[PDB]
Amino acid sequence: GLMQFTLPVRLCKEIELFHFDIGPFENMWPGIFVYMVHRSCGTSCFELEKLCRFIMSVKKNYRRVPYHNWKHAVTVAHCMYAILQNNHTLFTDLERKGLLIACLCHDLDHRGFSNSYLQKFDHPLAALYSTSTMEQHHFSQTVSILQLEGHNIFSTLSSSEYEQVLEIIRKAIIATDLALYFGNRKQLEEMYQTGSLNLNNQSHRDRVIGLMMTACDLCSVTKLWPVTKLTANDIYAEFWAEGDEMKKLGIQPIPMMDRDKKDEVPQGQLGFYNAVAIPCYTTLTQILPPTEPLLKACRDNLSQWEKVIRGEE
Ligand SMILES: Cc1nc2ccccc2nc1CC[C@H]1CCN(c2ccccn2)C1
Ligand SMILES: [Mg+2]
Ligand SMILES: [Zn+2]
Repeated sequence: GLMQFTLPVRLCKEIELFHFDIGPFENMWPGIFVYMVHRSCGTSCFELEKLCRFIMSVKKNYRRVPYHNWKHAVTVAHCMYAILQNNHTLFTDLERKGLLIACLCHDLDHRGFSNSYLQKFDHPLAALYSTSTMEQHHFSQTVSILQLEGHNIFSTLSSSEYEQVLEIIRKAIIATDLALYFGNRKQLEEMYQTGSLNLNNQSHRDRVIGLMMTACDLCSVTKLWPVTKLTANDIYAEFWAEGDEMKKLGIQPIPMMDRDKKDEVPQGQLGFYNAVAIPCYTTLTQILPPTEPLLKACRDNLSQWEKVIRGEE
């Protein structure tokens, strides 16, 4: 009850900033998350014992893959924390609860393979869930963990509030399927620019949370350049393993997954900054002005990839 989490001074200051890196000390990441729930949501939001047990079961159900791992979960939850803390009054009590949990759970039990590889492999998950295959599985794994004995962090919510929170989490997790991002952002762009965007309209709120979820998920592109560059190595370590698995099914992978085409990474990152990242943070900044530092940091990293192409690194 009277038991705050406190971080060392550098972390207590830097954790408030969008570009914070949670560091390489895995044993501190639960503490960093509880810290973020307590300041974001309240010390009263969750029973500490239940929250701690939930967090450690979530950790156990992330695998030792190079990128879609526990560190990614916590990283994506911190970007959400920074967005919530910079937009105090725009979000409901239930959204503040749901969204940090959604972020921590959003890639539960990821294997390091795309939806497209599961479909080509004919994985059982591709028969159970025909679109957003991994994302329906992540939501399914989240409900499983919520139902383990002593793991119900939502136990004090009413039946209908509990249903609303699980519905915020489900949509937030589905929204991380980048195939859905393009259309979501076009609609948000048209709504904002024809002045029809209405944050009292639930279906609008849903779109805006989806875009937040894309922004938090891609937040590697919003770090200081040395973090961006070293995270890129983990991202490609996954993609190139999938490429290898595609070649074992007798399928030429796309170039982003082909290790024979490493030379094309700089230009491939550029396309991605221009086609996905910059548009994402631009629309997010229009809807939520205090998220502008995410857009500024992405533009800084775009210019760093331009420098790599020009042989100045
Ligand atoms: C899909 C993706 N998600 C990210 C999320 C966070 C940070 C960086 C990310 N980079 C990518 C890869 C973009 C792709 C677009 C094509 N591209 C290529 C193409 C050829 C060779 C290498 N990369 C890379
Ligand atoms: Mg995912
Ligand atoms: Zn993710």
